Amino acid sequence: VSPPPPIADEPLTVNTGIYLIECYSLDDKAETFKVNAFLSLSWKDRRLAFDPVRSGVRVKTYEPEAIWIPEIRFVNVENARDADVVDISVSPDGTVQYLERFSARVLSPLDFRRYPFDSQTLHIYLIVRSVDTRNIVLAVDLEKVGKNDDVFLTGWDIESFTAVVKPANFALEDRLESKLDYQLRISRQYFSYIPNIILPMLFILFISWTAFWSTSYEANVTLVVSTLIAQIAFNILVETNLPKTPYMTYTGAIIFMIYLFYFVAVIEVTVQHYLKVESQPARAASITRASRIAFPVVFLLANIILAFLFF
Amino acid sequence: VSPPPPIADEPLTVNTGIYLIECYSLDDKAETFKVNAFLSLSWKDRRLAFDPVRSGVRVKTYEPEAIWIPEIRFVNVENARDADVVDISVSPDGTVQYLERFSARVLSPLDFRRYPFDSQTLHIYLIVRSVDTRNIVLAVDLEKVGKNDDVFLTGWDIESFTAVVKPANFALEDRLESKLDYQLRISRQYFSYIPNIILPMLFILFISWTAFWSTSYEANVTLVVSTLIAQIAFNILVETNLPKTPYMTYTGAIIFMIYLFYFVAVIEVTVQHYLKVESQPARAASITRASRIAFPVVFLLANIILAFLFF
Amino acid sequence: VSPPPPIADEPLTVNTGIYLIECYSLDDKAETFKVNAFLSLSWKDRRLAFDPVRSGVRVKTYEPEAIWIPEIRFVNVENARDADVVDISVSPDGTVQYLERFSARVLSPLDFRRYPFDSQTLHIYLIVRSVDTRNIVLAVDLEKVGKNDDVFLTGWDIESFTAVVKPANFALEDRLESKLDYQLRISRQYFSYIPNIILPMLFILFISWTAFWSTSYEANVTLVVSTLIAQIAFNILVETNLPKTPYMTYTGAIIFMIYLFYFVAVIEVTVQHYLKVESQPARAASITRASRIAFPVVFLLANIILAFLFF
Amino acid sequence: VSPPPPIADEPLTVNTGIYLIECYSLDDKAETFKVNAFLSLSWKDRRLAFDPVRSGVRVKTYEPEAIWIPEIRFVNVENARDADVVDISVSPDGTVQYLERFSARVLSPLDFRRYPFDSQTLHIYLIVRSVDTRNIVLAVDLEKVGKNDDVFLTGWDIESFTAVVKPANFALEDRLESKLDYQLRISRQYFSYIPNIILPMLFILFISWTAFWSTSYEANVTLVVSTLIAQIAFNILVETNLPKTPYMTYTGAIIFMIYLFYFVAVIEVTVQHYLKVESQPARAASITRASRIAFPVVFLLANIILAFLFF
Amino acid sequence: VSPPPPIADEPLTVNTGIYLIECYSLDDKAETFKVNAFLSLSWKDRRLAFDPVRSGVRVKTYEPEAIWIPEIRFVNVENARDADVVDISVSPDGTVQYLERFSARVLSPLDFRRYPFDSQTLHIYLIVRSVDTRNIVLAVDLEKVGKNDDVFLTGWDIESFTAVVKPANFALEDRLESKLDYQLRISRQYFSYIPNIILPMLFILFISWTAFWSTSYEANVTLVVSTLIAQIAFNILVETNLPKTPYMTYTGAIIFMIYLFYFVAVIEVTVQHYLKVESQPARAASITRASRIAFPVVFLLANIILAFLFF
Ligand SMILES: CC(C)c1cccc(C(C)C)c1O
Ligand SMILES: CC(C)c1cccc(C(C)C)c1O
Ligand SMILES: CC(C)c1cccc(C(C)C)c1O
Ligand SMILES: CC(C)c1cccc(C(C)C)c1O
Ligand SMILES: [Cl-]
Ligand SMILES: [Cl-]
Ligand SMILES: [Cl-]
Ligand SMILES: [Cl-]
Ligand SMILES: [Cl-]
Ligand SMILES: [Cl-]
Ligand SMILES: [Cl-]
Ligand code: NA
Ligand code: NA
Ligand code: NA
Ligand code: NA
Ligand code: NA
Ligand code: NA
Repeated sequence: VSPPPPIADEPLTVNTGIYLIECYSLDDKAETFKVNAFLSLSWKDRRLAFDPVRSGVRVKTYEPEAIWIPEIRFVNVENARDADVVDISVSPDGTVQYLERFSARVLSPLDFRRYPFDSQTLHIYLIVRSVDTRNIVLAVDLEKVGKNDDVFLTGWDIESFTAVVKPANFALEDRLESKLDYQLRISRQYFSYIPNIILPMLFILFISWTAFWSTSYEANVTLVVSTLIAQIAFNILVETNLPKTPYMTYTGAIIFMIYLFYFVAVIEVTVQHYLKVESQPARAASITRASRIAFPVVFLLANIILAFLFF
Repeated sequence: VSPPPPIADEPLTVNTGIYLIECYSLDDKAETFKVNAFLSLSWKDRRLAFDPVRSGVRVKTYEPEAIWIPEIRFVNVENARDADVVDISVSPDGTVQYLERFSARVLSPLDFRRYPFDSQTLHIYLIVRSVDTRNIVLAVDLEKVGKNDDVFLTGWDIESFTAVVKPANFALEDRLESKLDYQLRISRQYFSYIPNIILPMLFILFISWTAFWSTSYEANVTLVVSTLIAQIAFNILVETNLPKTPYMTYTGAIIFMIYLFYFVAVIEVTVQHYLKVESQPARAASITRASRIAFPVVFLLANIILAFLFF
Repeated sequence: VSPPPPIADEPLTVNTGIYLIECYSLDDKAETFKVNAFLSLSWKDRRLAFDPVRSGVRVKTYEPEAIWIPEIRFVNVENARDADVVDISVSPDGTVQYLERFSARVLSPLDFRRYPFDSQTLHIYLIVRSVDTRNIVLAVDLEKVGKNDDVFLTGWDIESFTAVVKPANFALEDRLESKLDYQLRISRQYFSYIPNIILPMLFILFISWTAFWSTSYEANVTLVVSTLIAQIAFNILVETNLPKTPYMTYTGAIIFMIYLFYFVAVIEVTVQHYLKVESQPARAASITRASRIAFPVVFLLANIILAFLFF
Repeated sequence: VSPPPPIADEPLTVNTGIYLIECYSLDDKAETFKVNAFLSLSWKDRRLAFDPVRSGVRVKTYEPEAIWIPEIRFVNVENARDADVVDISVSPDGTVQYLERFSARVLSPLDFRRYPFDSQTLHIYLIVRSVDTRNIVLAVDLEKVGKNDDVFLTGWDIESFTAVVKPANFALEDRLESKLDYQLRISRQYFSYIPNIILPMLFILFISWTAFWSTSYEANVTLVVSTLIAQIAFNILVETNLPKTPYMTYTGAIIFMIYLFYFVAVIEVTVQHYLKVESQPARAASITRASRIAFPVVFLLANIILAFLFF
Repeated sequence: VSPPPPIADEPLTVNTGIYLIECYSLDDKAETFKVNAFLSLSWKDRRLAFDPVRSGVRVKTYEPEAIWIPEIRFVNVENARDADVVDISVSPDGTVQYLERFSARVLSPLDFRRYPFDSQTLHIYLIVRSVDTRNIVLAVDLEKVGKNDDVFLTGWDIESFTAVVKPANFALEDRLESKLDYQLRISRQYFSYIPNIILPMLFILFISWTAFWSTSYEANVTLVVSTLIAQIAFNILVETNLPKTPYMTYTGAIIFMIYLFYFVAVIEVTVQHYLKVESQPARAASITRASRIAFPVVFLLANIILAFLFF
């Protein structure tokens, strides 16, 4: 089978539509997501025209192998989609209505700068390559673009699923390509981060600050070094769920800042002890008393500055 | 092959049934489970009718390709099910009895609010899309819905496997869809959580409380900070088996509460030491003596309040 | 093709045999194992009979598609087996001899009560379904049941591979089903558990007991709390290799018992220190001297009691 | 179908091209990467020649099965590529233009000597085996070698994608084999390693150095041994993302050097305490004061020496 | 198609050869490895003979379906191999030359007794089952056995790839089977184990030994118990890469021995402190001074004894 012949010199228009049934497995580290959807296609093939009076039926059903079907592929997939043709229906004028249900692992890059208070635009790029006989162009049938109400992406809020109606038509290896951008806007459910990571980090940080009400070096060393070990466990825990970015993320900046605070508290603890040994407890007492206010105040201001830069 | 033609303008009823052979791999983090079952379908095709006295046979066997079979799919599957047709049998009136065995990975959301004392209703949604010729509707043959006695879901108790007999009939992309809800009611086997997680957590908490019978700051700091590190290990261990929820879970609340108790015990330990250094051991002794009763009493009351709110 | 017709009203006997080539991946947490074996089938089809004299051949070879073959399935598989037909041979009387080589992931539940000094009976359930035309029944050809001498299941000893010769005949979805039970008896290689888990746990427990020869609270607190952290690491290590059971396991009981012993040693350490501070070292010295004998004696007796209850 | 017959005794030239659509999953431990690309092939088949005047067409389209296509494979793949033929086009002189889209998991060894500041040359080896009738040889059509602008390999910078235009011809089992080398030059995005691993390691090392301003053996032991435990966590964290190399890596050298520094600081801490006990604090004070300068100076010089040897 | 008929009563000889293209994923815990190779087969089929003068051709090419091909399988594979026929060529006398490229996951047991200074012999077992018409026997064409120069197994040195030329001919389920053993000799690149595991273990052990130059029980307890925790981290790290063996490994013996040394050092530390409290520092001083020599000497001798027993 060859493609439909043109009436004039016009390109063949393939109307497309994606209807999302399921969204699952948004892997942050891998920058992938899995999708289960309907792919709807429509184009005119005059060669397929029929008289319903003679044929006995008002719509004709076909098997994919029986007729010409445009080779539509996804740009940003790991492997080619797993597809099952649901229906192929030809109307008397030769208007073909193709419908398949597919599943695919989509590659879509993420912006982690504001993580975990971040939002993403996931893309599904539909493409068609023009044949040597006639040029093929993609179009969006908005009445056939949507998502199921139930569609839940664990840990995310689905804002919208829309398509950029104008295809990107460009040459690639001496032939025309027609590319459509289907965009799924999502925002992270930051809730869990607060009681599970943020608040535990603060509690252990405040525990380390009790060293500012102690003159016992051995106890102070235990407090600061032990809380530092607990903090490292949280840093590893957090970083394992993120990919290695060539930029600073909000979480990353906070983690880095906390290390500085632990480092400076060791300096304070060390300085205070050195003075007490040098028989200067009056000078050490001045530093500690200052540390009691300075550490929370600088912690609060540094965080305001960070939140300002990132948001 | 085309669908059976109607006698009048009635829709074509497909009687369904799912008989569970196996249930395995209930992944809490992924909110998925695997199933191995029988799918039974039944509908009337008058074109397939015959006379038993003339044919000599009471039942006719067919190959799937030989006759029309309705395209039945699962809504909440990762990939389309792996299926093997077991038998196709036609009765003299043209009643078709189809049976396949399939395996599938089902996406079903879980409510972790009461975890590990939660119960769940897992769903298997059966769907059929109507054809241009006639509308297809789903039905439940209760005599063909069930599960094998051996069916064991590791760490769960299977309460019941039933179907909501009334299908959800709705339009989707200008065609009728008929959806059936199969519900598998399960309850978590909480036994293991008690000796493996709950009791260890209490033991380490009680060890931290021995600091209320000590005047040794260095020792107290060691007790509270070391037990805190052991608690963190349990918290990480527990939370790794759960997904990130946009709500508080029972376990989450408990873990948060324990952090507060560790934080308050550091305050007590710090306050007591500050007073002893300020040459006020009488005041410190009053606080410690109070702490010995206050901490267990507030721990017990806070837990009663929590259990009340969640159950 | 239809099934062989009966001479009288007798059922169709399918003689079966499984010959194990490989056993691998016994996943305890998943309660699964992989198997690579030969499945041998044999039945009489009178339609396939011939005279060896006029044919010139003593045997005829066929392609699966050419003749009727019984649809034999495994009950307890994840997905349907991956099979390759090795040979199909017909004798003059029409006795068919079928042979395939298959690989499959088998679901078989395990009893962890005596872990890691446990033994298991793994099952492979063979099943055939009857047809309207006739009743199909399974049988065991003992001369065709076995295993390769090389068959090694990593961490297990293979005791025996036998079949329960009488099939279980029952109705399922208004048709008779013939089920055969192939049982593989295995016993765990407990060797490694002794130097890698059991002995390390004892060594760290004995290190905690050196606190009974010390009056130094700070040192005692360090000993008991640090060894407790090492034990927790071993507990996590062990429990990660086991599924969550609704019953107590031997290992679980031991782990629980060790927690009690650590808890009681903290009480002793705390009590002893409280008395020394209260200017009662004579009373503390009596308790500590008693603890030196009491702890090992109660540890040994509790273990004898546990081993008695489980074995 | 047989291969095109030679005009004289010349080998058959197959012009190749690879156009990268996607690059993902560069696994360092596994030394693999996944690729989604276009494979373009071109060769002359005189048997397929035609007159454009008589036929009325300027280009003929064929199905893969209809004509002879060279068996082109990849040398360094896990499994054979997943390929879908996009188009086959013949020009009047019989010049065939084949295009497929494939996905493949490529095995390419990496040099970890300068990690995490390393660069790699990933290879895709294309191969063809000569047939009994004629010798096949590969060529590069540079106009058909490229990559999509969007092509992003998470954590890497893509420098260039080129092909070594002269094939590596050789005999394998008495047949000519023409092999092409497609090279993808990449360089690691080392940014994240600085705040996430390098700077934390320095901070904990500097914390251990505060022991040079303390006379308290107990506190010194705590400082050095606790920071050592934090460093081992980072060492394990780092080494888990790398395979076991038969050579020293930059990172591994640094990790080893840090262990020596921790070891030497324990010697200092031990020596200082031994002298204070031997009533020689003046001698100990000399060593500590020296250590305060010696440790940072030797640390800085050793690092310059290391960076010099590796870069 | 049926097998070639014999001239007399001789068995049909199938000459085999395996040429390794790639070796990857040697999983120690799973005792598996992946292979990508050429499988070459050769046998005589007199029915396929022709005259090279009359036919004008020296060689005839065939499609697998066109002629009889022996069913050759691998014994020790997970699933049946993924194969692609490269070429089938017949010479005038009817000598068939078959070549396929395959990929497979091979199950081959490993001896961990000398780990990580161990060597292995990996096996690939080729098998053929005799047909009822005649017996099939395997042979090795040494000119077609080999490996690619590039073949790299990460962390291993490939010593040799040879075949045991005499097949093992035996009866299995009332038919003859011919089995060939292809052996791949490999040795572990033990380099990395020295700086990454062995030397860190020694450094932390030597740190624990500084307790023999200290009279401070609290500090000693901290040194020995903290270094013990670091050792446990390395033990877990090591043993996670190994399967559970029914024998002692070199590594396992060393790890066990180190536990004893830590246990004995706790006894020393405890004894020394007990004496100092009992006002016997002179006796304690004698024990530590002895320990300073005894511990390194016994450590060195025990290791020589161990290395002797294992190598
Ligand atoms: C998640 C699970 C292992 C767990 C953690 C913490 C507390 C509890 C109960 C008390 C809710 C619990 O069972
Ligand atoms: C998991 C396994 C290695 C284990 C842990 C703890 C105790 C035992 C026996 C003695 C029950 C044991 O073998
Ligand atoms: C691999 C990586 C995370 C890393 C670890 C340790 C040291 C270095 C530098 C100093 C070379 C490093 O970048
Ligand atoms: C796991 C392996 C690399 C290893 C660990 C511990 C000890 C050794 C030697 C000394 C036997 C060792 O080779
Ligand atoms: Cl696709
Ligand atoms: Cl489905
Ligand atoms: Cl099966
Ligand atoms: Cl390939
Ligand atoms: Cl050559
Ligand atoms: Cl050649
Ligand atoms: Cl195979
Ligand atoms: Na088509
Ligand atoms: Na301490
Ligand atoms: Na059909
Ligand atoms: Na059949
Ligand atoms: Na072809
Ligand atoms: Na064949």
